[PDB]
Amino acid sequence: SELLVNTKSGKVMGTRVPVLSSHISAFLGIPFAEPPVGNMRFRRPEPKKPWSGVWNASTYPNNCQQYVDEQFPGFSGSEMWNPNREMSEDCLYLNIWVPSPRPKSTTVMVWIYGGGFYSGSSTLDVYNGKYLAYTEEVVLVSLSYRVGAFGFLALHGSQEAPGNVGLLDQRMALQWVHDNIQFFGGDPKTVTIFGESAGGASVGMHILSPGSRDLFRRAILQSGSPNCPWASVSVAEGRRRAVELGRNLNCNLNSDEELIHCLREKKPQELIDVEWNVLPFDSIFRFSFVPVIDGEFFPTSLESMLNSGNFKKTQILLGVNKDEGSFFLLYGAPGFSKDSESKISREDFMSGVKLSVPHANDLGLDAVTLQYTDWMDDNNGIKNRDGLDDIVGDHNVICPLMHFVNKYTKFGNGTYLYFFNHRASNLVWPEWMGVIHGYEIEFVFGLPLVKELNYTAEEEALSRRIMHYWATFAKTGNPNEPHSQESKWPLFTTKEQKFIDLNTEPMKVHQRLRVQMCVFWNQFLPKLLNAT
Amino acid sequence: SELLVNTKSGKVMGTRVPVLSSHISAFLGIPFAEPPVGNMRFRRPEPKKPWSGVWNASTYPNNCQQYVDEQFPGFSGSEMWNPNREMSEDCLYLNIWVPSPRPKSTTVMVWIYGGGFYSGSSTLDVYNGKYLAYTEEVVLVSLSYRVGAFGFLALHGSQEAPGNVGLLDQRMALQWVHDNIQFFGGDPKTVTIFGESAGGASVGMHILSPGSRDLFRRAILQSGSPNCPWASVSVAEGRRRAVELGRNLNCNLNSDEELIHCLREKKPQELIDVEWNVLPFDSIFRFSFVPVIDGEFFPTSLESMLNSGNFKKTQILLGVNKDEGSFFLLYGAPGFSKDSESKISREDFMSGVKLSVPHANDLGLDAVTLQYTDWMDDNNGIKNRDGLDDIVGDHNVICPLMHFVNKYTKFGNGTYLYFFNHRASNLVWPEWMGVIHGYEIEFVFGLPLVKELNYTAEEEALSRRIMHYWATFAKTGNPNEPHSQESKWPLFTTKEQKFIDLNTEPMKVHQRLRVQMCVFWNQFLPKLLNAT
Ligand SMILES: *[C@@H]1O[C@H](CO)[C@@H](O[C@@H]2O[C@H](CO)[C@@H](O[C@@H]3O[C@H](CO)[C@@H](O)[C@H](O[C@H]4O[C@H](CO)[C@@H](O)[C@H](O)[C@@H]4O)[C@@H]3O)[C@H](O)[C@H]2NC(C)=O)[C@H](O)[C@H]1NC(C)=O
Ligand SMILES: *[C@@H]1O[C@H](CO)[C@@H](O[C@@H]2O[C@H](CO)[C@@H](O[C@@H]3O[C@H](CO)[C@@H](O)[C@H](O[C@H]4O[C@H](CO)[C@@H](O)[C@H](O)[C@@H]4O)[C@@H]3O)[C@H](O)[C@H]2NC(C)=O)[C@H](O)[C@H]1NC(C)=O
Ligand SMILES: *[C@@H]1O[C@H](CO)[C@@H](O[C@@H]2O[C@H](CO)[C@@H](O[C@@H]3O[C@H](CO)[C@@H](O)[C@H](O[C@H]4O[C@H](CO)[C@@H](O)[C@H](O)[C@@H]4O)[C@@H]3O)[C@H](O)[C@H]2NC(C)=O)[C@H](O)[C@H]1NC(C)=O
Ligand SMILES: *[C@@H]1O[C@H](CO)[C@@H](O[C@@H]2O[C@H](CO)[C@@H](O[C@@H]3O[C@H](CO)[C@@H](O)[C@H](O[C@H]4O[C@H](CO)[C@@H](O)[C@H](O)[C@@H]4O)[C@@H]3O)[C@H](O)[C@H]2NC(C)=O)[C@H](O)[C@H]1NC(C)=O
Ligand SMILES: COc1ccc2c(c1)C/C(=C\C1CCN(Cc3ccccc3)CC1)C2=O
Ligand SMILES: COc1ccc2c(c1)C/C(=C\C1CCN(Cc3ccccc3)CC1)C2=O
Ligand SMILES: *[C@@H]1O[C@H](CO[C@@H]2O[C@@H](C)[C@@H](O)[C@@H](O)[C@@H]2O)[C@@H](O)[C@H](O)[C@H]1NC(C)=O
Ligand SMILES: *[C@@H]1O[C@H](CO[C@@H]2O[C@@H](C)[C@@H](O)[C@@H](O)[C@@H]2O)[C@@H](O)[C@H](O)[C@H]1NC(C)=O
Repeated sequence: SELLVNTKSGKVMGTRVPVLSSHISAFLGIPFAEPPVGNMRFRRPEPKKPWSGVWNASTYPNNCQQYVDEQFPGFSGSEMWNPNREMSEDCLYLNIWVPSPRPKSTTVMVWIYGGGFYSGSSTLDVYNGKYLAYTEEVVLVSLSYRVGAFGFLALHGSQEAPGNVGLLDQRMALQWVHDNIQFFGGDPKTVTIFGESAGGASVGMHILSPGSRDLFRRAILQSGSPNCPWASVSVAEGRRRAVELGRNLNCNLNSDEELIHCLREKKPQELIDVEWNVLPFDSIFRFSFVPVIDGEFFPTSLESMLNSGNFKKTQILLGVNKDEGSFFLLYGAPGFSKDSESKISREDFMSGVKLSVPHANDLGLDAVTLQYTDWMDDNNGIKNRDGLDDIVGDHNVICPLMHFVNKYTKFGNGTYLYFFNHRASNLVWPEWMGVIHGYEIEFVFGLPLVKELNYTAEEEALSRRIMHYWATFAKTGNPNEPHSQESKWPLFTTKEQKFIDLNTEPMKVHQRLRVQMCVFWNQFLPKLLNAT
Repeated sequence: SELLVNTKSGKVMGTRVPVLSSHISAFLGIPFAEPPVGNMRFRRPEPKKPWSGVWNASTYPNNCQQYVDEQFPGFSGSEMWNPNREMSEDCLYLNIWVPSPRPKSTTVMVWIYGGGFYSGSSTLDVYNGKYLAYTEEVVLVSLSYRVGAFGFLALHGSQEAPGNVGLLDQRMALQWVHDNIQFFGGDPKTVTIFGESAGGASVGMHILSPGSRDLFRRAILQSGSPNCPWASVSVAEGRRRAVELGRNLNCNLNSDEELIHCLREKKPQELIDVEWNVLPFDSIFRFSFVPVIDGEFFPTSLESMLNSGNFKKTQILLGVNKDEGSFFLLYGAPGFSKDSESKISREDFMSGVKLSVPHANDLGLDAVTLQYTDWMDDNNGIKNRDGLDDIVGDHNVICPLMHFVNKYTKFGNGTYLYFFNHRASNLVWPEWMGVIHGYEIEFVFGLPLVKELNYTAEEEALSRRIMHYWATFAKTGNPNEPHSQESKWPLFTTKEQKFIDLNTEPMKVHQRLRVQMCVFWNQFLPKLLNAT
């Protein structure tokens, strides 16, 4: 049968699913690790013991235990990111969408969800692989990994809570794809890993990590890069955060073993309830339990790895959205709210600045303020709002990514760079948020092809064209068709630094994406904070 | 007789002079102090002992001993600034141009020449008072003062070389005008003092100095302000420079009295020959012997005086030229020369930056470079050239002036601000220098009215209109005619910060002159250099 697949772990039974007036197969909820429950909480994942019988893979699995957004109950804008299945510590599963009839050896795409390393789910409507599987004839995998303290509590030197376990979850699912995707008709030597935000940083981290590099062929990073200032912490900071998490829960803190034992007795929601209490600064775009620079997954500092060419050399496709900061100002910063234009006073600006760059002495806060202030018009509320949106976007997403790109491209085998700036016509978030972090995703997964979801014709065209860029790139290392009549996405090179806009207008090529501001953020400001 | 005037110092005989098809009287070369020669070198000026007989005042006097520019022998562009009479330590004289017939009590204008405090002359063609005297019916005075070490050697604590003697020369000439101008038909209670560059800073300094304030009524400052970073030094720096001057001349340096005695035996040209050797940094727009912050002429720091309102409260008219830095890059900075376009390499830029901000650590040099670099186009040679022109202009002339203006206007009785950006059609300097420091002067003194000098009709109109603004302001405190039909130069106020362009186009009003860059220079950069 088309829906029975025998794998090295055992047989699984999939389900047939309709998609755009046709059908494909889906294998949902396949386990790739042992349940990380009880005394295994905070441990490295272990491989799933093989099973006899047929694993029913007709329904989505559980989402991992995570913070659930309740700021706008019933609002689709926020709820489209929340877990849509029961949450459980038993959550290490993957889903596979396979063209029908089953191919023999086709390009594989593996989606790693974002969520600031504190949340996310493989099961969300906007990550449904079927449209992309069907339209581009790829086998689309989505994995899951532990988030929050379950994935990232870090007591370096201990084997019971080493840190990075959530990245090891991802690595194990990619091992599993390496070892089994052939049986579903995928080609294991053409696995592209793709991710948004923390998913994107996760991608970058598997590019850098020696233990991950062999498991995939090429990589797409959307609005995320492994050096984002939010995506890792030192081992001393990790330690501090885990001790403080235990302090919040009246744990014995005399030893790693006392603390871990204490954290393991707690119900998951007890940990989630106090997770945000351990951040060291009053800040936005900062998350408590994230990857640690441990010497193991990451052998040295990310910057020394990027500088010395200590990473996988391959092709990458990557980019950013125009208004990356908007989400984080909405949720975290005074003066921004969902139902006003959120014009910002000088004083909400200065406060915003200080939340945005939390590691920063006063001279640094002045340097930032100066960089983004139009002093001929310093009390324009639109400008202060847009100004802060840019600061947050640039510091956290755009300039780290631009620094990743420039360092990678000196040793790598082909780089393709984009700037997505089409605001979806049906976006339910307000206008001031612009082209919001995460709203390229729907175009990548093909949702504009579904009439019911109310995108325009031109948006369907943009999505088809983005799906094809992504799938062709996964296939060949190059998003362009060899001898198309269509305009060509050029290669980003060290000297010329080209990139394209992704939007509904005919392709334009530019150079040096936000270079004026990324020199501030990548060169001048760190120099300034080192000398003071 | 119209050309005989009896004054409190004695009788003087002037001369009749033609001007634009008419005639006026000129009294040239009137002494206002004793000759500061021999043992009086470096001393405070003493008042001229009155004389019996008629002082022949038919010819220009001697220029003071100064550095003479020989970079472009025979070139009018540079030679129009050099002494046009014999030089002598005997140089404390003034010149007066008086309408004919002699008025009874008319507005008086007193011109203080620029020259970086190391040079300048009252006798230059472009400072000839006759056109302005004649056209606006003012009595026009030009004074002189000692420059270089003769005017500004400073051994604070000594009475033989106290510092500031050149400013005291100016003060004495203004005493003399106060005491005698009535006899030439001027009104001593309507004396406007006006100056360019160091002349402008000199004006500002008499506004601040308690011993000078009563001697004049109002003030015009052209491209110069008393707080320019080049226009004064501390008493310790003055001292250091004077000792080093003596070191250059094999002087006994064991005491103030040994050193001064030694400097007094030298021929003037010996001092001039080594003056440039005492500057502490490799720098442009820096001059060796300038005003010192002594506690006497200036009772406290200039910034504390400006902040506390410790200055004369009156009306001021003031402004800058578009391309103030060009002259100084030409003479002092690698890559700029008179007969090329002077496109500048990245490396002549960085060198230029370091010459331009000599007091600056590396972080400061980076902050400047960042502020003025278009990183999308960092190797444009036009941009690097123009970029450096702006840095030099802004740091030395425009932003100090803008800081003076804003501080003065909180306590003062009326401010009028301009930006002169007309490039004279007949300018012999190259185009890349643009609207060069000092080239508004000719418009102020009316030289475009003379057919032979080859200005255009529109330039004659601009000059007439500038003469009238300056003379009406001197007369009333306001450059506008009460009920003219012409457009109105508004008042610069604290809140609105208005200013006008001076050029051949119909008047435009703008606000906040170079505010984006002057915040860098007046607020961020000094903060940055204090913290490091
Ligand atoms: C991704 O990697 C692939 C393969 O690693 C890479 O393609 C390679 O390009 C190089 C060019 O640097 C090719 O090397 C050439 O090989 C041919 C014969 O096979 C030689 O004739 C060439 O030498 C001539 O030209 C040289 C200039 O590069 C001169 O130095 C020399 O004196 C000769 O005149 C040259 O050595 C190599 O063959 C391919 N490899 C394959 C399998 O295609 C590709 O460029 C990389 N992509 C990116 C974007 O980096
Ligand atoms: C594509 O576009 C269409 C057209 O704009 C859109 O259809 C609309 O969907 C909403 C459902 O969210 C409908 O609004 C409801 O209408 C009913 C019946 O009149 C009301 O009772 C509802 O009110 C309840 O819910 C509200 C809040 O959610 C409460 O405020 C209130 O108290 C009630 O509880 C509600 O207003 C709207 O009627 C349809 N329009 C049409 C023409 O069908 C559709 O949703 C878009 N498709 C997608 C996938 O977004
Ligand atoms: C330059 O200086 C001159 C003089 O110093 C200055 O003109 C002055 O303006 C002030 C306004 O602040 C005048 O003061 C007024 O005097 C009249 C009567 O003479 C009063 O009626 C006024 O009081 C009324 O209005 C006030 C508002 O300012 C209210 O506070 C009050 O409750 C009353 O309703 C007021 O006291 C002053 O008379 C003139 N002086 C002369 C001689 O003109 C000028 O403004 C200064 N220029 C600049 C640009 O600063
Ligand atoms: C107003 O505009 C006019 C027209 O442009 C201008 O008149 C010109 O002035 C210059 C004087 O500088 C004249 O040039 C000279 O001409 C004579 C005779 O032909 C030459 O011998 C001169 O050459 C000597 O000087 C040169 C350098 O200074 C040397 O390079 C050479 O070896 C010689 O020593 C010199 O070229 C020009 O001829 C006149 N033109 C006219 C039409 O009269 C006038 O100067 C402008 N007015 C003002 C005040 O600027
Ligand atoms: C204590 O709780 C907090 C604190 C801060 C933030 C949040 C919760 C949420 C948040 C920002 C948004 C970021 C975008 N998220 C949607 C999204 C998820 C995954 C990929 C893209 C976008 C929703 C939350 C925050 O910045
Ligand atoms: C060691 O000799 C030096 C060093 C530096 C400079 C100079 C000589 C000259 C100079 C700049 C120009 C500035 C403008 N000066 C013309 C001018 C004088 C008075 C008012 C306006 C313009 C001529 C010299 C300099 O910067
Ligand atoms: C496979 O599972 C399908 C749906 O499973 C759903 O969830 C599980 C946990 C059960 O509780 C089940 O009753 C739910 O509907 C079934 O519809 C399907 O018949 C199953 N097939 C086999 C062979 O087990
Ligand atoms: C006044 O002076 C005029 C010009 O003086 C010139 O310089 C002085 C130092 C003398 O050397 C003189 O010969 C020069 O011409 C004379 O033309 C004028 O006649 C003088 N008048 C009187 C009354 O002395």
